[PDB]
Amino acid sequence: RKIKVPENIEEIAREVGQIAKEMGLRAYIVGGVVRDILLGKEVWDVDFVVEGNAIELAKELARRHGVNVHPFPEFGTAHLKIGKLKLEFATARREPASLKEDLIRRDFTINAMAISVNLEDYGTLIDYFGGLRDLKDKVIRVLHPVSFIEDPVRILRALRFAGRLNFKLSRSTEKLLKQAVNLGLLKEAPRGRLINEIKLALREDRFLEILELYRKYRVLEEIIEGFQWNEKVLQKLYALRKVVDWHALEFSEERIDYGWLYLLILISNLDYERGKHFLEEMSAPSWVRETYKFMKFKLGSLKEELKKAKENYEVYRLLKPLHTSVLLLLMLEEELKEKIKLYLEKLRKVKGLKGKELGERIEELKREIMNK
Repeated sequence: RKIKVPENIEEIAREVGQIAKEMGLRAYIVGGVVRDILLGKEVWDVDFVVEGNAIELAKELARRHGVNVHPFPEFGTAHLKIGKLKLEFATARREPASLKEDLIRRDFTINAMAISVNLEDYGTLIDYFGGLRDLKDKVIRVLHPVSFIEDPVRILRALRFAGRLNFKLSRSTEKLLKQAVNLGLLKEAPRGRLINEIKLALREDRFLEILELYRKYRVLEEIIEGFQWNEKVLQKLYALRKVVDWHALEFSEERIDYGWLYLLILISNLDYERGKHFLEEMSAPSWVRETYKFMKFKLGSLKEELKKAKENYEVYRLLKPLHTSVLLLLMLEEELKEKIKLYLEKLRKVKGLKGKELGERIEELKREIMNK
């Protein structure tokens, strides 16, 4: 089968094939980028695999376009940018290696396809492992049965792609995933790589769906010491999605990385020290780490103070110093939700004295307006 290369990639794809021929090599667009092209997505980050010296191919392309190139000899890879296109060139490897050997070592069939950019078969979809069929059938399938033993981080990755795409695990892939979890393989996997994969998941639009898969396959219990699911936490996550969707819609210029809020709710029953340590392990942003500390130490008192607040100005005074994240967390409390909405939609928009005495009188005049 053949596809047309997307118009924004076509000129470079053609040129890469031409240069490859000049060098006696072959080149291919590979992997997640091919998946995303098949899913009809606009792609600006293009990954190539070269059967041969990828760095020398990249350096020649870069020379012709007058751009900087970043070589990595120990990995046989190079990176460069041409206009809006970010390009990676990698030498085929079996970890000389064939394209097929380079593809069969990847995680799932839908991520293991290639597009030839070579002169004689330009645009050919190279699909050795049933990737197009698994797209059709909406299936996440490993390339070989020992895949999760070989790299248990793929357990988490499988669930990220399943949740992102609303795909199911293949029947055997599901058995393999459950068996790897049960055997303890996830618990023993390289910590840093597991953490990196959770960081990727929390960026996903469908993070909540991914978390439901995490729950189904009992993965977080293997990773976060002392973590347990319960119905309260689960229901809070669904309540949070409604709040986040509302905030993103109504205040588009004030969006934050909402995925971290789900994480904060997830770990909200951990002891503070372990939660703090986990967020540091995750390299969480300052606002996330501060919101977590606030959640544990101060939010209880604040919820009560906000409840007791009778006039709008008091609500305003209590909410004014808070990061957006704490406001959205407060909206999970049904009795507080409308006070937060009022602050966000109305109260915060209210607009020879010197120094603070000037500020005091301004705050007095504000108080009169807000309470009306």
